[PDB]
Parts: sequence; C-alpha cells; structure tokens
Amino acid sequence: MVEPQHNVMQMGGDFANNPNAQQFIDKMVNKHGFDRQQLQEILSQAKRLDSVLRLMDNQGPNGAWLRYRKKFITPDNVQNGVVFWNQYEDALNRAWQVYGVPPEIIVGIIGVETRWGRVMGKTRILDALATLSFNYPRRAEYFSGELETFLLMARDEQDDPLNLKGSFAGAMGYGQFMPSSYKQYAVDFSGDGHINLWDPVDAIGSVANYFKAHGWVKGDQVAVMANGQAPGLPNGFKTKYSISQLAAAGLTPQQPLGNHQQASLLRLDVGTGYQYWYGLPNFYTITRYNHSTHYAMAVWQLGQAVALARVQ
Ligand SMILES: CC(=O)N[C@@H]1[C@@H](O)[C@H](O)[C@@H](CO)O[C@H]1O
Ligand code: NA
Repeated sequence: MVEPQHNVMQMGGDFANNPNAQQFIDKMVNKHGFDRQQLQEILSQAKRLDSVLRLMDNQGPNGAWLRYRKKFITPDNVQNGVVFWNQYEDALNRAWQVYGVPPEIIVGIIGVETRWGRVMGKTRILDALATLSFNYPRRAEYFSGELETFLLMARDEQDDPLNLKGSFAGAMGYGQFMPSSYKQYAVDFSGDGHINLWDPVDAIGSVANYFKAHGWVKGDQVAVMANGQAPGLPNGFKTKYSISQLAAAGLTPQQPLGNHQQASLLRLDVGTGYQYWYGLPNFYTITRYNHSTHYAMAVWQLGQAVALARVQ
C-alpha cells in the first residue's frame, strides 16, 4: 500500500551527484516538511539547461533608444494593447481605485513582459531555477530561495511543479513575476480564492500591488522631458541631482515639476541627438520591476500609445 522508500537516498538525472541539490533537499525536508523521496523524484526529472547558464552570463548617438523602442511600440502591439485594455477594463479600473496604479502602466508592463499573454515563456520553471541554484555559484543563493518559494507555491496553489513554464530566470505569467514577487506581491484579484500568475485579472492586481508596494504615487508625474542639453553630468535612473543643479547644466522642464526638488538625469539616444528627461520618483518605481531606464520608458510610452489608440 504505502511505500516509504527510506532506502532510496540517491536520485538520478542531471543533478544526481550535485552537492548543492542534496543540501537543498535537506533544507526543504527540515525547514518545510517536504518528503525527501518525493522531492528527489521531482528534482531527478529537472534538467540542467546550458542555455540558462549562458544567458545569465551574457547579462553614439547611434540611435540606441529608437532600436529598443520600436521593439515594443509598433502598430500591431499598440492595437493588441487596446484589445487587452478594453477586455480587462473592469479589472484595470478596480486596480486604479484600490492601488492608485493607472491602466496604462499595468497595460504597458504586461505588454512589454509577455505581449499580453502571447509570449509567456517556454522553459520549465523547475529546470531554470534548479539549474541556477545548483550549477551557478554567482547567484546560487538568490535562485535557491526562488526555487524554495516556487516549490512552496506549487504546493500552496496545488500546482505540479513540472507543468509550470516561463523565462530562463524562472519568471512567470502575464507579468513575469519571480517566485519571490509572487510570495510578497501577488494577490487574488479575481476573487476565486487562488492566486494565478497566468490569470489576466490576478496578474493585473498583482502588478498593481507590486507598484504600490514599491512606492507608486497616484497621479504623480512619471517623467518630464527637458529643454536643453547636459553632457557634463552623469546619467541613468540611479543618478540624483536637484532641480537647481539641472537648471545650472542648461536644462528646463517642458512641464511644471510640481513640488519635486530633485530628479534623476535620464538620457535617450534619439539618433540625431540626445534627449534629456527629468526622472521623477514614479519613473524609478517602474524600474523596481525591471532595473532599466529603457525598460521603464518603454513600459510608460507603450501604455501612453495604447491610451491614445483607445481615444480615437
Ligand atoms: C516583476 C519581478 O518579479 N521583478 C523582479 C524584481 O523583483 C527583482 O528585483 C529583479 C532582480 O534582478 O528581477 C525582476 O525579475
Ligand atoms: Na485569483
């Protein structure tokens, strides 16, 4: 009837003689009450993907921004964004009221991440996370905690750990949430009692709660383009200068900056020249989702493009 299989201490597969996997299995049993044998049967099925290890290692004015921008802001993309927006308008409006996060931001995020559920990932999450946990010393501790949370997530949502697919880093669903983002930020916005990252309505609320959690200020400006040039000052979303300093570099806000006394100096390579922007706090909040100036500007502008295509 019952098969304890205590004597089956050594598993097969790609992580068969892996010290890191054996340590992991011990932590899950001890700390979470997992059954060693059941876990071994799972991890023995996990694959060591060289592509995942190669991709994590892989990570003027020549028109940099334009090449990045046109990867997302195209007629076909803006049109699908309109459809997704109108289809999930109730969830989008409800998220605005509860979280203060606007529709165009959530639409832009889901748009750039998975093109609205069209490109969600083809790699099994266990393979990716197990590969980066047991064969990648550089980020092994970070990905171990992600595999840990993933296993617990698959247990809490009654998911079979092997049926779930996503990115090469183990990101999941419409919003490409990492296992730790699911734990800390995902919410049951659809109200069915479950938190599905692959459910459009849950994805919307979770992306909204993520933003609020990271300080998104309702109605506050995201960024404001500047008149003038400032080649002497360093730039990017991590920079920090006062409005007085920026003004001294020869800049001025194309729109009133409110009460803001500081901003980051963003610079977009528009081919013919450089375009400077006053990066406000809401812009930074976007980068907390994906640490990149280009990402954040692409998310915002994509949402803006879709906002206009609905107006018409
Ligand atoms: C939306 C989401 O899950 N974003 C995560 C973010 O929390 C984390 O700070 C970063 C680590 O580099 O990786 C992103 O994938
Ligand atoms: Na739900």
